[PDB]
Amino acid sequence: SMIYAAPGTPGAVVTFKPRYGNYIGGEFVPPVKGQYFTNTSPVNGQPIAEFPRSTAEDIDKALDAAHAAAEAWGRTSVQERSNILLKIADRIEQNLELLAVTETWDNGKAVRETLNADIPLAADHFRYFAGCIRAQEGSAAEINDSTVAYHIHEPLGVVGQIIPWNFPLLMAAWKLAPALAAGNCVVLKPAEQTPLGICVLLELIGDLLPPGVLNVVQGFGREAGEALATSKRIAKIAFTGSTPVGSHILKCAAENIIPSTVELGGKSPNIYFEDIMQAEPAFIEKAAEGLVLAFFNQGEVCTCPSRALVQESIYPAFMEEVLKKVRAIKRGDPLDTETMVGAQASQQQYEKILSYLDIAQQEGAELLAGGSVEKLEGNLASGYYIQPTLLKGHNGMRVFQEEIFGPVVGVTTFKDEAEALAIANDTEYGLGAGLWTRDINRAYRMGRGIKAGRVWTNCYHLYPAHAAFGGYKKSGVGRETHKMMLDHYQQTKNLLVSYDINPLGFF
Amino acid sequence: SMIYAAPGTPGAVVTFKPRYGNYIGGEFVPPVKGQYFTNTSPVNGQPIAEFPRSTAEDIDKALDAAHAAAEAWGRTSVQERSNILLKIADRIEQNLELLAVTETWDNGKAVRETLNADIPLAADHFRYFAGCIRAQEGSAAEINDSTVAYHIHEPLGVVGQIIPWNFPLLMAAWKLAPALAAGNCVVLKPAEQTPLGICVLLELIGDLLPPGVLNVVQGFGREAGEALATSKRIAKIAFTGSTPVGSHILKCAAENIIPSTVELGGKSPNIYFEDIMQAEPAFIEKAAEGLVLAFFNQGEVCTCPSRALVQESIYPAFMEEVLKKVRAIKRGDPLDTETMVGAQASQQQYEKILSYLDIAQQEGAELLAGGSVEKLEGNLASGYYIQPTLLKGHNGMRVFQEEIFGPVVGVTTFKDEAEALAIANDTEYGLGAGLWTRDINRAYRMGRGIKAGRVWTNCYHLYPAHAAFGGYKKSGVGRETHKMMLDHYQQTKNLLVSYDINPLGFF
Ligand SMILES: NC(=O)c1ccc[n+]([C@@H]2O[C@H](COP(=O)([O-])OP(=O)(O)OC[C@H]3O[C@@H](n4cnc5c(N)ncnc54)[C@@H](O)[C@@H]3O)[C@H](O)[C@H]2O)c1
Ligand SMILES: NC(=O)c1ccc[n+]([C@@H]2O[C@H](COP(=O)([O-])OP(=O)(O)OC[C@H]3O[C@@H](n4cnc5c(N)ncnc54)[C@H](O)[C@@H]3O)[C@@H](O)[C@H]2O)c1
Ligand SMILES: [Mg+2]
Ligand SMILES: [Mg+2]
Repeated sequence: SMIYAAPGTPGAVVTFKPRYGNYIGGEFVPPVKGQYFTNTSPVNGQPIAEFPRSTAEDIDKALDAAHAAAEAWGRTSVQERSNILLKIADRIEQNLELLAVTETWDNGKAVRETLNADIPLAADHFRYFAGCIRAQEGSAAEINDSTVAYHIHEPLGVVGQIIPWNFPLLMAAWKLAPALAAGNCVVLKPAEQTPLGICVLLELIGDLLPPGVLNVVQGFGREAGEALATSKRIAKIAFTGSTPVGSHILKCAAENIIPSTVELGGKSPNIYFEDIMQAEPAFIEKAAEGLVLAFFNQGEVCTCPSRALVQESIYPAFMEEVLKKVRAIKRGDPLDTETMVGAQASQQQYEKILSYLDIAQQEGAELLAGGSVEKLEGNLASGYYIQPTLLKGHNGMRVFQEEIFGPVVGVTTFKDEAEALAIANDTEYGLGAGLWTRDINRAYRMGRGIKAGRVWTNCYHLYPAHAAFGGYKKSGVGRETHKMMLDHYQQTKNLLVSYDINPLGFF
Repeated sequence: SMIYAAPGTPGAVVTFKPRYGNYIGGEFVPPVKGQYFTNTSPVNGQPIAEFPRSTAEDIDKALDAAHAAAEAWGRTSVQERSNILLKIADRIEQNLELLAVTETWDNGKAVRETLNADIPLAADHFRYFAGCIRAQEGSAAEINDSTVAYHIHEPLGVVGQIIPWNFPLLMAAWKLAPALAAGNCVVLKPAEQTPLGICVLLELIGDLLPPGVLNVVQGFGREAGEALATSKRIAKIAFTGSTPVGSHILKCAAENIIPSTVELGGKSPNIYFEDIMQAEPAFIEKAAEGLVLAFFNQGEVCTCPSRALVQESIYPAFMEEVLKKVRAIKRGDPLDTETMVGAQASQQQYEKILSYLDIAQQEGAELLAGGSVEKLEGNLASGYYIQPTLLKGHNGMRVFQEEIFGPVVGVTTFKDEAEALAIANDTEYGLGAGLWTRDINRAYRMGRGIKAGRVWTNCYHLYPAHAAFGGYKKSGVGRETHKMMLDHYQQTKNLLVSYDINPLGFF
């Protein structure tokens, strides 16, 4: 149990620069038009540093470097690219605390999360894709005695990637590890709310990559992001974030006829069947933790289990176990490892959540816990903290239909399996679901029946590599965190070779 | 040598109905608002039959039937779906001549093409996907001792497919075989120029599929096609056709957040290196036939080798071999197996090609052969026939950059390999390429260097199943004619199962 000192104060593991540049062609550079913005910490509302408010000119300067690097990088051997990714993972792990404190400071989440989930998972994502590129094969098949089809994976070349602020470094790893393993150059546009972590990381790893292979351009969505998403000099666009912006991203890709992948959030149901109350006491506790895991990362998780569906025959008994855990949630300084729920990422997100709490009250949702701002001591008072909130309601309510992205769960009941499936699928989203039952047949039936990319069965919030992650329905298109992604970042070249010297007989 | 009688005349293998319906819910039905259009044969200009000028209401009635069938079809066993596709293939082969004559009549191409390529390839495509769905596996991987990731392929459900007129039945097979193999229901919108073949096919196979699994709605692109492309009741959209419509299709999918694949034509280069004239005489003949293969299907082929790139050191010698074959092309009745080039598909396409021959004259392209309409005898005088045309020019001309989609090849030269690659890649397209060289190293270097989905090496115009077909750059996104496409027609369900009963330690 320990408390990390705030950056720049005595004992801190890091002191940040007062100003950061874009990372282009192997070096930090200022924005072309010299404009900056100020990034603040959500821990205490206080400013951190200045970052470029880049424009189209910077995106094009980054695309120049990426395009000059792409040919030699795409032709770097699989072994060598793999080995570089293994060194990136090493550097992440050797700097685990530094990166975890940076991430907490910039984003607000509890440092026990960055120490145990974000940074280690980010390092492992690089080892995983370093390994999968070693294993990747195209194909060779004999169509007939003198005709052979070869399929060779090729880099797309230069790709654009736009990431959000809820897992700044993990999202970066999710995007960069496969794109780089596949031999592409990247222009990455981080979320303007969280520009710091990727800058610190680039200071740690930048020398491992040839100049121009990894380019990071800071700035606002409707400026730097839009120049990248509409650019005619990228071969592919990747995006994680809001549904309206994602749809716009897909429209930009449609105009240029380039492939696209997007992950757009969800309204994931956590489904609890009655037989869990006949299982072991540890399992009942695990199921209750699975509901309260909705408050992990302050609910700022695309697969946050924001609807709990509890079989009505066990609702009183099971909710007793749930509420014991909600009530024990320790609040405080996000840099205290004891703290279990940190700060929201921005004032805007803070305001969004408070609006939804009012909408919930107005439409008749009943508060079982929380419901208000969390007022914390000292310097934390200027930060953005909300109480873990549990609302009783029905699936027709707005707060059961729209993604809040705060520490808010709506709980409702169902009578039988058919109704649980109907409520679970009564959403436009389809990113994740949780499923709690010890009957193998129900586990399988519900697992197949839920229209979601991931169904966590008797667990929640596990995001290992080697498990494909992505949307059904409006939650998006494509998959991440699995070697199948390499195909989103590569093109298939079919050499169709004839070894027959004779004409076909047609002309 | 055989001459098929014109449909409806003595000796014909088929006589057509005067009016055809939409195929919805297992039966032929009239359009909701009773509007029809007349389909004419491009062989002789004479009308064939009436087909629905369907509206949004018909699209929604087909989606109703598709959605009522989707669940049971999706849960039908792999063996059973495979066996149905195998029966479809047998029915196609059992009616080979009937179907080949129908396709010539509706589309205009020479019956030797439908007899030897279209119909047999259509039959084999069903066998191929019947076989690939037997072999398909998802995955199971142990993440740790108590955590297993399962990935199960699931049908998308109801999908929309829009196909063009240059290979009416083969295009139908290319889209339908994988979609049905994957357990999806289909709403298919055939090209209004060629509605006939798919109707005859449905008469032969409709009883093999459950009602509502396969629905075919005829009509105009701007009406029936647009209703399908903008539908919020499809999980996926597939399209082959023009660049402007395909981009619009991608925008429609963007709005609805659904996966999409499109193939949008090309300007494919056929590259001839000097060493081929050091090869066997048969091989030189084969290469010369490979250039003249541009006139296969009247040049109405997305990968028509419409730019010929000849190394200048062999240009005189090799063009002598080419022109020998150009001069041998027999014209006449497309129902004569001796006819080597049939009719263009429509007046609009016929006129489009004639415009491009005119543009070619004005910009200085030199006629090496052809260049005018082909005036044919008797009833053919009312059909659409253009001479096989060979223009000498340079790659910057409009006729070297824009897709003509008629029997027209632009020939130009290059000095060395670097120049051949630059000219070959000097296009917005990237669907195919032809590559003729017997030096193993040059074949590999150019094969990798060309930005196109398929590089035919020492052959051209082979479209076997089990060789992936699809675009680089503006030629589209996705792949066809290969088992990897099944992923375009399925969702990945990740069951992430924990067998440990203990809480994680976070809440
Ligand atoms: N393999 C290919 O990509 C391919 C195929 C055929 C033709 N072409 C080229 O495409 C043109 C042929 O003319 P075309 O008008 O028939 O092409 P097209 O793409 O418009 O027609 C093919 C299909 O598009 C549909 N369609 C048209 N408008 C639509 C809309 N607004 N919404 C939904 N669907 C719509 C139907 O017309 C048809 O089934 C060019 O002349 C030719 O060079 C390319
Ligand atoms: N994991 C996720 O799916 C995820 C992540 C963040 C936010 N969200 C949800 O989105 C809501 C709004 O938060 P937000 O405004 O930060 O999301 P956002 O979609 O606006 O921003 C995410 C990223 O897109 C960029 N962007 C914004 N507009 C752009 C444009 N026109 N062109 C190109 N790029 C653009 C942003 O700069 C950022 O990098 C959240 O409350 C939450 O519901 C979801
Ligand atoms: Mg925004
Ligand atoms: Mg059109």
